[PDB]
Amino acid sequence: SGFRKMAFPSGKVEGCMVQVTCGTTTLNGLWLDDVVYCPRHVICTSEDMLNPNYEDLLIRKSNHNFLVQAGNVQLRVIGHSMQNCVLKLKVDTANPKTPKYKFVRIQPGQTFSVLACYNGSPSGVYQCAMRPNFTIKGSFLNGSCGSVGFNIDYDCVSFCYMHHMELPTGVHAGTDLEGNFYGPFVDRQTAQAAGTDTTITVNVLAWLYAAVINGDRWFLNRFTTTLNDFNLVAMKYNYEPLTQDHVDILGPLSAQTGIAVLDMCASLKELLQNGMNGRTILGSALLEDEFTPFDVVRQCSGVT
Amino acid sequence: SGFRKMAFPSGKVEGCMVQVTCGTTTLNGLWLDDVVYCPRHVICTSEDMLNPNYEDLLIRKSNHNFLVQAGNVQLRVIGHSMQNCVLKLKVDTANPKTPKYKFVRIQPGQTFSVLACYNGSPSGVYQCAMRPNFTIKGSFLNGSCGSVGFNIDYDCVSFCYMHHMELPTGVHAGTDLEGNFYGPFVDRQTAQAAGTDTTITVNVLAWLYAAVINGDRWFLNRFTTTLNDFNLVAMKYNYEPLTQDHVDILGPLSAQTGIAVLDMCASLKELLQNGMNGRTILGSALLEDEFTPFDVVRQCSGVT
Ligand SMILES: NS(=O)(=O)c1ccc(Br)cc1
Ligand SMILES: NS(=O)(=O)c1ccc(Br)cc1
Repeated sequence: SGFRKMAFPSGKVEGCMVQVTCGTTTLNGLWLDDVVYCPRHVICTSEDMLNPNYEDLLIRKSNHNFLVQAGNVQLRVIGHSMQNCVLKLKVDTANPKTPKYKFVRIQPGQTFSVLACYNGSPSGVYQCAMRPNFTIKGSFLNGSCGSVGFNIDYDCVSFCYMHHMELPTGVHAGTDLEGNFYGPFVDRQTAQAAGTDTTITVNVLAWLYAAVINGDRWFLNRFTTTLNDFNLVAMKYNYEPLTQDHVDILGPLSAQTGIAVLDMCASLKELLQNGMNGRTILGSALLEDEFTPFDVVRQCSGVT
Repeated sequence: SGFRKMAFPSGKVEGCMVQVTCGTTTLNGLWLDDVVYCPRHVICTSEDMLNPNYEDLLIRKSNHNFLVQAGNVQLRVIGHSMQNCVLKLKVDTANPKTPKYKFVRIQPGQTFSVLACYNGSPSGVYQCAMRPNFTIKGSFLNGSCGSVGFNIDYDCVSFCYMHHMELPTGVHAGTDLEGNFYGPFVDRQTAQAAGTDTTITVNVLAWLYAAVINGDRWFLNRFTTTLNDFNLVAMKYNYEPLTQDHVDILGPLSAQTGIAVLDMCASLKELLQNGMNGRTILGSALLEDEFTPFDVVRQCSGVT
């Protein structure tokens, strides 16, 4: 029993973190096989950051301009290319600790673990979601760029995020491991505003199920609703629309608890309209939206 | 910027987790040098759990009755002893991945990372505090016993907790790595009630400082207070008393923010009396008490 915001064990990813230096800039790289992945803005002077032309800045860089350090040993760079907003540095040595891995582009609402690193050294691990506005709310200081987000399926690390930048509002933006930004963000020191940070409805419902499973039942009401009726209230409260695909994903939690998805929707509806009234659910005074249905099943069943 | 509930990277501890089996019971063990540490209740039939005499149950066990598996290789048990509520199994092989480590008994309010494991396999990592009633609010299913709590000081893992049991209220109790329970709990399937789960005042203040540092300033008020005046309000709200030792520990956050500790106390005083009024601090609708002053400094400076 009990329900915690829980990150994947970080060991497999710790074994992949290196320090990348280009001139005076140091950030983090991901070493998989004989490639080190890092944000391309490693090549920028903070002067360059204001309006960088990366192709032109890259002409001025050779393999030997990229200093890659793994623990306290230097890796030989024998090649470099730009793929979208990431640099791929070919090194002469395959990472001996390379796990089984995939690169995956996640959807908004998908959760992942971040191993926050500085100088290629892991400092902490926390759980995030891709926000509906394709930002994440991370914890990232200067030097943290190249820190990665991931999921683990048993022994396969799916890398879904690389940290690139902080918006002036102090929310975070980054790429998949093919270097494509989540959302409309660019690696340029220019004012970029995030859209509406809506609540991930399917994630709230999953967490309401997690609450019932852990004995927090006070919010269970005597009502049901429909997707359309629920969605009208959702829209008004800046909740994401719930689709039948969401209802299907919630099926196993529905089955385990004997609470129909639309009944739990009607409970959430009343929580939005009535508020918490100073009560808590799983030790929270607001509705948590950074657990997926899969996260709740995983934690409430004990997958390793 | 941003502020997250952040666990230590778990890699160093992942390399220490083994499966321990005694008869039909499987739980987790910690393998450091040539010793495997596990909860002594590994020797109990759930029948035994109701009123176990561990010395008497242990007479019936030999070295060969303890099955220790690390990955999918069996370790040879060449010795076993009971120290308080843990078994120490001497094995013929020093753990090659043994990190630098200490065993430490933490104080209430101290935070730590838990690597939740099942069958010696890590499933997740989360951040906990030792509650003032010497319980923790964890996430632990059957098979999770022997899961450990830890802090990392650079390359030295301080092990502070081993998971033993769930109280009927679904909060958690365990030992240090010398097998001494935190609080008055015993490894017996008998009704045990926790005392008052008070709020860790010094931890709330640290997190209020973390909030100011990250631009959440709305709760900063025009008042100050004294330790005695603050403590009267604290007592009424089931907050732990604040001592000068707490004020001293908050000094560096005081210095960084230019907010005197007693001023921040007066802000917290108003938050207790006035409540949040539907506002959030660092994305929370209640006052967070599972960050220590040291945690806030570490995250707000970027220690690795
Ligand atoms: N925090 S900011 O000045 O908006 C900024 C945006 C993008 C980059 Br890449 C670097 C800095
Ligand atoms: N959950 S309980 O029945 O109170 C319990 C207490 C202690 C042990 Br050790 C096992 C079970």
